[PDB]
Amino acid sequence: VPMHPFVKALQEHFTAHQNPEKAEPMARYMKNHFLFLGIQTPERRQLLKDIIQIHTLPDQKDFQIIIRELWDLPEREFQAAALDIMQKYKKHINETHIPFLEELIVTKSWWDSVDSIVPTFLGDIFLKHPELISAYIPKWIASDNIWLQRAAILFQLKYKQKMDEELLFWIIGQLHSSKEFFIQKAIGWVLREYAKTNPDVVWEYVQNNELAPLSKREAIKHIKQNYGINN
DNA sequence: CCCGAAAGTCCG
DNA sequence: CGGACTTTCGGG
Repeated sequence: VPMHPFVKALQEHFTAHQNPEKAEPMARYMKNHFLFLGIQTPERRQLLKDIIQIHTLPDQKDFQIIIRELWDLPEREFQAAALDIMQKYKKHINETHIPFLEELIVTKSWWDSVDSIVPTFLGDIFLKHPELISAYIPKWIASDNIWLQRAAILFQLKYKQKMDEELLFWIIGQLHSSKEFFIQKAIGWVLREYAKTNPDVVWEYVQNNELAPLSKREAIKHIKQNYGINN
């Protein structure tokens, strides 16, 4: 069965505007894990907009199908476009889509896709259905997959006052010994971000609990100004 | 415009 | 390590 015509149209239109010269450093920026067409975000969004203006957005019944097909295409701009498109179907996404989102996190995985999926899409779902957190987070933490572990750390990134502190610190405690850069950095990020809401709690945490040096210094990047740096 | 963030390199 | 910088993107 052929590619969805929307996807085919997107693929034709992107490919006609490819830039091999830009593609090389863009691919190097992602450690050469992916082929790139060499289209940066402002143009990529306009090209998508063009295809929607002509073909209209596919019926929601094809939403997951479109995302999968784009996900399977080799160049990274198609996963970036897939995430743009998924945003346009946001009001159709609910708790039943968590396994679908899991699957996106663990395929073609890198910080660009996972960071675009987790604090927004998964974050919003677990905010509305916090009782579902325990059906997924422990599995993610225990998995061999560092991107699921990073998802467990970052899904609360934007929660601000809705942050479950006990949960956040429990998750960090489970992952604080990881030697993985993307885990240490995620821990640093989520603490740095939460410190913008509750600096005292983050400060007390990092001064009294083991963290990778990277995690700690990223966490207190800003709030160290408020407490000072002891001799 | 600005700032802060993911990364990234380069250097001691 | 960790700081200083390159850098694209999102969000005032």
